[PDB]
Amino acid sequence: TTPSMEDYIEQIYMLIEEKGYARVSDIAEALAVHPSSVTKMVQKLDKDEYLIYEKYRGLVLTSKGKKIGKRLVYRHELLEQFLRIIGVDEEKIYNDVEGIEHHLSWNSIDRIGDLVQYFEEDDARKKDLKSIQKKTE
Amino acid sequence: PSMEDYIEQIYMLIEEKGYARVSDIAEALAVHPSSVTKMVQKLDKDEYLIYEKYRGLVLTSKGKKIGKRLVYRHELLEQFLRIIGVDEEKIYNDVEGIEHHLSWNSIDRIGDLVQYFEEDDARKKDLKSIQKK
Ligand SMILES: [Mn+2]
Ligand SMILES: [Mn+2]
Ligand SMILES: [Mn+2]
Ligand SMILES: [Mn+2]
Repeated sequence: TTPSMEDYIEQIYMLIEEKGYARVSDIAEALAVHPSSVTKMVQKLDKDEYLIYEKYRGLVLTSKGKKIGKRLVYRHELLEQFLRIIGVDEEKIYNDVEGIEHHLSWNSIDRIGDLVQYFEEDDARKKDLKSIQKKTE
Repeated sequence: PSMEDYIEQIYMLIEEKGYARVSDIAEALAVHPSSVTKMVQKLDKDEYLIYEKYRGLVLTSKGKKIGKRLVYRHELLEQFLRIIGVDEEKIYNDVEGIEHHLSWNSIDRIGDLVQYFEEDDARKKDLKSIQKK
């Protein structure tokens, strides 16, 4: 799976979890691309069996597509929580996550997963971390 | 991203051999020499380095400033992933991939994280605990 493919899958998954479906035009708007670019990537996803570009129903995900989408949306959310927890400006989080989510091994993602749990488990740890952020003196 | 990789490698080559040859850059980044030459022309125009008559490529004060920074970012990210327990064999490839898509704000916060764990070994142990759980 290429990085741009992961973005589409992430996007289609979220659209269905919200509107209950995913239209080519909704995808092009969300990723800010021309519908032809979308249609092209869709056929590839259809051939790789992540979804079906069916008639009447439209864009439907296969078990394989729901499995991957679920993991990709989870990956994105975990990375956001991660940056948020260590004190990154909120306005800079989405852009950083969108860029790095694709270049991280599941191994790293799981380790980031334990770190997040590490800080959520004891608030006293967050305070210690934030205190070190004031050691810039 | 790719332009940053170049600046990153060039800096390291000079901090090692004391200079950087086109051939050495092509090999480090596993690319064709014709491809490296094209990038060198751009970096030169942008005033990061300079092709000197008989000295190969030399970095300007700007190139040195940027390069030192990119090597630091790379090393910091490596220690970070190592500290939280990532398989050492998978560290280099992840850092190479993510280093270009991280704001300095993010880098600075990660630097504080590494420092957090470094000042108390008890913390690394608690983190290692959750891993087993
Ligand atoms: Mn993305
Ligand atoms: Mn994402
Ligand atoms: Mn890189
Ligand atoms: Mn690097």
